[PDB]
Amino acid sequence: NSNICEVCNKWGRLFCCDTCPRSFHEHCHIPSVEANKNPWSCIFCRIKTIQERCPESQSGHQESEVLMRQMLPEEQLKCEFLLLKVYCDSKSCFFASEPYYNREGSQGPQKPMWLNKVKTSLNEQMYTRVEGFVQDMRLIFHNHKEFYREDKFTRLGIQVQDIFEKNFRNIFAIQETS
Ligand SMILES: [Zn+2]
Ligand SMILES: [Zn+2]
Ligand SMILES: [Zn+2]
Repeated sequence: NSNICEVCNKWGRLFCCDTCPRSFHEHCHIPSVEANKNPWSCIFCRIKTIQERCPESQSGHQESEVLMRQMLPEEQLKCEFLLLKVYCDSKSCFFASEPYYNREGSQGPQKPMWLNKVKTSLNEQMYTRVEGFVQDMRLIFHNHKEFYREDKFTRLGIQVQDIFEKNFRNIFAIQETS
């Protein structure tokens, strides 16, 4: 197994996957690494199993259909994996914790949003459809772009949204287009 967390790339108290060489801090894995379970399989491995059981699940889909799906166990898992892919980028630090807004010439968003809030919402089963999770994720970056205006810091929102969107299209097998 790797000697660093797959998510934050640091050493520490690491839990090792039994079916792949990845390792995780307890609360870096999503869901948080389960208490007992020998053997244990990481979210990467669980996702790969879904695909292997239903190869046709990789055929292209329309985003509108994906958003309307109810959050049954496989969709819950796919949104947890997509959230975890965003935390894997170091630039997620800017979006992780609760923001505050006091900048001359800007007003804060009407509905603030942040990664740890989406993480608790998933853990508490607060989303009934994929659309609810996706809308809160996109809201994080939209709030950032609107608040930072012409400051070059706006680019951090475009960068982390690009990671989200590429991973959304991969995980939910969105039909490729020009
Ligand atoms: Zn970690
Ligand atoms: Zn694994
Ligand atoms: Zn199948």
